[PDB]
Amino acid sequence: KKALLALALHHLAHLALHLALALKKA
Repeated sequence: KKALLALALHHLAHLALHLALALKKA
């Protein structure tokens, strides 16, 4: 898969970022 330069860690926290809103936002 074509990937770019980034932090796989934050990446998770990032997914978590929306996952957060997505979960928190009703």
